[PDB]
Amino acid sequence: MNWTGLYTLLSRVNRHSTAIGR
Repeated sequence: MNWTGLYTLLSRVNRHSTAIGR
């Protein structure tokens, strides 16, 4: 269960890594 950021971070939890074309 990975989250530890849906309460005191939310907008501070970079969803996954940087996007990439391919």
